Amino acid sequence: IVNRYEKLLSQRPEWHAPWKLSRVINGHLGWVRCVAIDPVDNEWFITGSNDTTMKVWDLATGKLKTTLAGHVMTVRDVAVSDRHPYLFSVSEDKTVKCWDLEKNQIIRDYYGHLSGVRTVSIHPTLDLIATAGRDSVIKLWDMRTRIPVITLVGHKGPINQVQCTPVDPQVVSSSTDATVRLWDVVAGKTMKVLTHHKRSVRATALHPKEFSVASACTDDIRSWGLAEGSLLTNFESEKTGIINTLSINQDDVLFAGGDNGVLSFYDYKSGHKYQSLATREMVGSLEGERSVLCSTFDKTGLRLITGEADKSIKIWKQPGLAWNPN
RNA sequence: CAGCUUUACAGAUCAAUGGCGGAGGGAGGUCAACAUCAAGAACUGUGGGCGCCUAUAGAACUUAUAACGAACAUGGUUC
Repeated sequence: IVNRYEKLLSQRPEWHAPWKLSRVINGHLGWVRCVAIDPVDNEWFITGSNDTTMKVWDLATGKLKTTLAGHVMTVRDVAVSDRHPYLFSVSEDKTVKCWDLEKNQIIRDYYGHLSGVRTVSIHPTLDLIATAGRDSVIKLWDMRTRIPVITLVGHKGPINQVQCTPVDPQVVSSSTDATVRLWDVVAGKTMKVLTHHKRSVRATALHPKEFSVASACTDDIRSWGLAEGSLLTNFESEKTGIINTLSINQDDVLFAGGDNGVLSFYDYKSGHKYQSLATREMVGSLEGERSVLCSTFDKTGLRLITGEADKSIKIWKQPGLAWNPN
């Protein structure tokens, strides 16, 4: 309609600074298909991989702190907790393990997932984590009693990212069924099922200050306030690659990594793509490989960290692009 | 052999003041329920001074070749 387009044209987005590559830390001998940082501090960030390991990394130096070898198969995801000094990690060996960070050694392997487990999210407020695998089910664990407390049946296929919010919409799943769910853990049921994607929403992330949750199928990055479970915006992601990552920055600077490796940045809520970045790879590696598989920002937000399939981790420092809608 | 404090004693006037006072058990069970027993050598309250000082106090148990055991098993997890 003309009534909306005109309005869109009238409104302007804020000039977010562009992004330039800063650090590249070829250290893993495998994909680096998870990355995470400490809520409390931003000194280190760990990165689980197809190595089977996960390595810890000092941001400032870029130096490899230490390794951790508590899986058999490849690590798919990790989550350092704000409220406790535990690092949860999870691998396609079906193990959702829990590393003490006072001793850097596993403690509570949680057992229950029938098959390769894709993501963890620690609940920001509770002493409870949430994991989901190709199982097609998101189980919540009491961390003390290392048992699945509840489980969330709804989904009809493998479930990827499964973020935890502190409100009522306490889990924000995202499947290959292309539904992204909002659940009520307490009710033992769904509350609202965002079906707006076309394909496997293989990426989703909570906004820090804004109580919303960007989510990405093969192209269209939707983003939504999950209070009602209502759409907020659609991003200009029109011919970008298969969106692997979908991290959001503190300053409303949503990042999206592709299977292409084209690092695409967007103003959040606007839905305005305001940068593209061509990937890079090593002289030995192939041009098809290069692809940002996992990524996240620091708590401040000036450094984006992208794990790419070059067996690398690339950290990114910081005139905006013209609007032009449909 | 003097002095004062307590019991055992008559019969008292019984005020005065104390102390034993709502004055009423003891010994024990291979009997329970609860609490609590590894922490700044580490305890608990009380007010007052304003999470911390200063007086009150209380305190059973376990500990310095460090422990509830002058005793010694088995698991689970990683390496």
